[PDB]
This record gives sequence, C-alpha cells and structure tokens, in this order.
Amino acid sequence: HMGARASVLSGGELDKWEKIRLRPGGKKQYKLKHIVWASRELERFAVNPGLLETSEGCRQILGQLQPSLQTGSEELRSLYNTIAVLYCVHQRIDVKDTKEALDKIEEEQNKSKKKAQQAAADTGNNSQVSQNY
Repeated sequence: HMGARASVLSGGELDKWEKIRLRPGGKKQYKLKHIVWASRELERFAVNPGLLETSEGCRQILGQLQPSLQTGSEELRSLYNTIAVLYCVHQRIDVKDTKEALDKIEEEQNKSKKKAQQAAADTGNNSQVSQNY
C-alpha cells in the first residue's frame, strides 16, 4: 500500500519545481503543493505515484493521458500540464511556465514535430433570378 520515497522529485528537481508559473500572466506559480495534488489526482486516477516519479511512468501517463484528457477533465488537463512538466523535469528539461514545458513536451520533449492540415471553403449553388426570358 506504501511506496513513493520522500516525494516525486529530488531535492534539486523540487527547487526547480518550486515555481512553475501556471498561466502566461496569471501570476500564480506551481509549487510542490501542486505536484502533490497532481501526483495525487494522477495516482488516484489510475496511476502509481513513484510510477510518476519516473519518466517511464510519466510517459505511460502522458501517453494514456493526452487522449484521456478528452475523456477525463479540464482537471486532468491540470493533471496533464503538470505531468508534462514533471516529465520535463524527470527527463532533463526545466521550465518556467507549464505551457513552456508542454511546448518541450508537445515536441516529444526532445524535438521533431510537423502538422499541416488545410481545407478551404465549401458551398455555393443557386440563389439568383432572371425575370425575363
């Protein structure tokens, strides 16, 4: 029933964890209090905490979770963005906003990404008149 060892992070990864700004100009900042929530809502979603210590687990989450955000909650999304931090941390990367992390973490937290899409317009037929012959 027990297992986590101190916390998620290390000493260091805390002291970097100890001010990840939530939103671009919302002022307020991440703390380990918010991790402790996160690794809460995670591990109590379906997950294991020390499992989320490790980039292996934080992957097994951030994989299952990105999809499962459509299914989970906007509060999974806090679970997500703060996961994608704690992934950013466990890997190597440190961050300053979450979405900054989720930028690294959007990029598979190493590199590489494309996307495209296009589409363009679709309508038009009949809506006029001639009167005469």
